[PDB]
Amino acid sequence: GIDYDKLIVRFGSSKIDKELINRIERATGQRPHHFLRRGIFFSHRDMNQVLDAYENKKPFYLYTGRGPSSEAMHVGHLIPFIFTKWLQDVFNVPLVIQMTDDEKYLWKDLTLDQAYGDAVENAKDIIACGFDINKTFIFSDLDYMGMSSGFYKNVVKIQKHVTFNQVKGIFGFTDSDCIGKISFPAIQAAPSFSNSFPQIFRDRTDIQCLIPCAIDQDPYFRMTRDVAPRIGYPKPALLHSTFFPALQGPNSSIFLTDTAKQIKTKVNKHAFSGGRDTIEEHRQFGGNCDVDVSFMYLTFFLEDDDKLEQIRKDYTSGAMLTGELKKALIEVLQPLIAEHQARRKEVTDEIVKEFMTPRKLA
Amino acid sequence: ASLLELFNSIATQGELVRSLKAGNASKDEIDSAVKMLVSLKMSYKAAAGEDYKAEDFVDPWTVQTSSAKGIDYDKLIVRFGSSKIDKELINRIERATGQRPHHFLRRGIFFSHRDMNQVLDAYENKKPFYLYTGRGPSSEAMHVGHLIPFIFTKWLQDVFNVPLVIQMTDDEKYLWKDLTLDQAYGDAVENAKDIIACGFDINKTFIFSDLDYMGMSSGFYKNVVKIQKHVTFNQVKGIFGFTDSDCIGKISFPAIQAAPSFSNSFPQIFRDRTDIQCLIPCAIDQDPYFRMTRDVAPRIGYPKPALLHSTFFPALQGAQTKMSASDPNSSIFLTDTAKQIKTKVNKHAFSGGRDTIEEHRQFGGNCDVDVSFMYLTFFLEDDDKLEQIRKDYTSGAMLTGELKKALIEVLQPLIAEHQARRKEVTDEIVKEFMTPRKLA
Ligand SMILES: Nc1ncnc2c1ncn2[C@@H]1O[C@H](COP(=O)(O)OC(=O)[C@@H](N)Cc2c[nH]c3ccccc23)[C@@H](O)[C@H]1O
Repeated sequence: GIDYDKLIVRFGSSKIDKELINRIERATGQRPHHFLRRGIFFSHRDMNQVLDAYENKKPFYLYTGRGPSSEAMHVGHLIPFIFTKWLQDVFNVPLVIQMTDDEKYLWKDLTLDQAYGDAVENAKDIIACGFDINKTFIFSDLDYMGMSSGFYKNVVKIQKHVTFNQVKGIFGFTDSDCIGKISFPAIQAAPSFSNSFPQIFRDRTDIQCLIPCAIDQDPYFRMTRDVAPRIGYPKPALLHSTFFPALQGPNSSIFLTDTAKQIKTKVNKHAFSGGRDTIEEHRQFGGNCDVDVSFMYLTFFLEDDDKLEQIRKDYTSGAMLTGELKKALIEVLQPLIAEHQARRKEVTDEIVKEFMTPRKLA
Repeated sequence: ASLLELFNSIATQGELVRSLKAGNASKDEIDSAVKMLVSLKMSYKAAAGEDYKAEDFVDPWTVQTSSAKGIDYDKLIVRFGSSKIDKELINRIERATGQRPHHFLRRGIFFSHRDMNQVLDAYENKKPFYLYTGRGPSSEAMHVGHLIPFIFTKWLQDVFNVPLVIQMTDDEKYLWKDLTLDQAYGDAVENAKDIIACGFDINKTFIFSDLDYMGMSSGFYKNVVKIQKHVTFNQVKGIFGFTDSDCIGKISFPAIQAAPSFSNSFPQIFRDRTDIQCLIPCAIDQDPYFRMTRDVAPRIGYPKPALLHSTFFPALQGAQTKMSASDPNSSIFLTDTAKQIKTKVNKHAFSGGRDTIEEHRQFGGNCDVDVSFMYLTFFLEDDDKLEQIRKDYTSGAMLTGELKKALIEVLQPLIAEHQARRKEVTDEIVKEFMTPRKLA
């Protein structure tokens, strides 16, 4: 499939090797998450710096976000949230999650209230991922900007040190775009600096930030990292993941709303197959796990490394047929999604409100 | 002697350093100018005993014309597409306030407007309206020219008895100049004292700094974002002359100056109401921001702000440019002493009189290019006396020195009284003016 080792060279990032993974295990005392064991999160920037601080009792915080969608969230979207939740638990650090409602308002046909409405709704799905309410701040840009003595100030600092020419290349803007889009990159970068959240870190500016993201986003975070020293702040560290495969690449992906029945259908009739044409060729040459979306999905959601390896072998040999594989996946997805919907149902307005209230995170 | 020559050079270099600090010069440029000032003063301390004792272009940053008579304001009205203030509008304001039209209105200083009749309609129908004006902070760089908008705004507040919001654009200063946020905010708080000293009613006036208020308002940023969606980069390149090499902060700044035009940007003052009419007093060089704001308003469901535009108080050197702290010897500062005011008028105010007293007696003076006379039209409140001075100077009966002496007698008390009032502005009063809260 995709040659991720080349993307590392292309972007200039660092490969997450076994020694780093072992160091993470020693620092936390926890077994490394399966995304690390399987190369899902394979690249980074300054992770050793983060561990240097952590090992010396100098904590950091996590930062991630989400563009509020009209309840159009699929299993692929779970990846960074699942990893961020794991990072939060094993390092036991605070986390800030930005809901870019102002971004959606600027890019989509929505009123400011509708954009905000989508953000609060999406927040429920994020809360359903299990983040600890005592250490997690989920904020709406539209709301938080007007109730922070540090966020806007950081936005302006960034705005002063980034030119249109710079963002034009990185984000592909043209002078036909509204000024709101042009300066937005500063708002997405501001959360990377601790003094943007006074209610959490007060006036401290030395608390390193760690951002889990997709490798193809490295160019975007490069802007934030380059501006950091220019404004006297530490650069945020990054952890890069691979690309979540499209079902093939309403039926282009499996949504967190889909029912058990819908999940079955999606996998059996739409999930791309890496097996052979006829059962004759398959029992001989076997199936290819590098392109079979059904198996790739398993590498992300099946936690048992042993069962996953067994399924791989039998699918590559021919002993196991595509239909058998797709059923193994369905047995993994149905409960995964069912449990998410169940937890989402428990998210009360009182809960979402608390998560969204700027407050100290003991 | 040569010792005098040294003294003058230090004064000149000092005036230069002051203008640089007031303009957009970088810290390095300023530092280099200072090193010379310092070096030039060290040489004086030696060669002496003591140390040393002391076509028309109009946009938000520049006012330029080659005409000694200044900007052609009627033409500017056509170019900007605004409306001339006629006798009937003035008479209507008089009937609505029961007050004599301010002399700025009577003499065509505030000569242009946008929707003033909409404002009067609302007022006469018992509907509320609020005033909004602003200032780009700069440590004691405020000159007499700055009094035009502020004196008039205070007059409007008095005769209409309406609330007022004054924006101190410290973020604008931070984006365009070389300074820290604390410095920028500091200048906002200082200039605020100059403003308050104009006499604004503390029960109806809210003065806010962008840097500080943006982070404590449930409505300001939301309006900024709404505005930002309806203005393209191309549009601001055409209106303000921005380029692709400008920082993104400068490019979106226009939305910040537009936001105060909408009442719900101030929830602590007007709650959630979005129908409060807004009137914006300013010199016409600020119109670009609001012509843009007016086109955006209906797209986001708000009323268009009305405007009242004033002409420019000219630079001492002549009406070719406006008075500006950025230009050497161009301004008469609110911090100047009586002696300084006197010296600036006599030594720098461009004269429309003849070269010789003989020629002056024979041909008289030209009030259309004489800076001292122009200044009188702004501050000499007595119309008949203004007219008498005009006739006498024009006939040659009055000499330039007499004309300048009359102006000096007007400017000294004007500024001295301001300083007297600024001296009474305590840190508690400034903090109260800048505290968001309901306005009586
Ligand atoms: N020579 C002159 N003669 C007469 N009036 C003059 C002269 N020079 C300046 N002005 C007027 O003074 C006010 C403040 O000037 P600023 O350049 O600080 O102004 C600025 O830098 C703006 N970004 C601040 C601002 C924000 N919101 C506003 C709303 C209305 C007016 C101004 C603002 C203005 O009314 C300006 O027109």
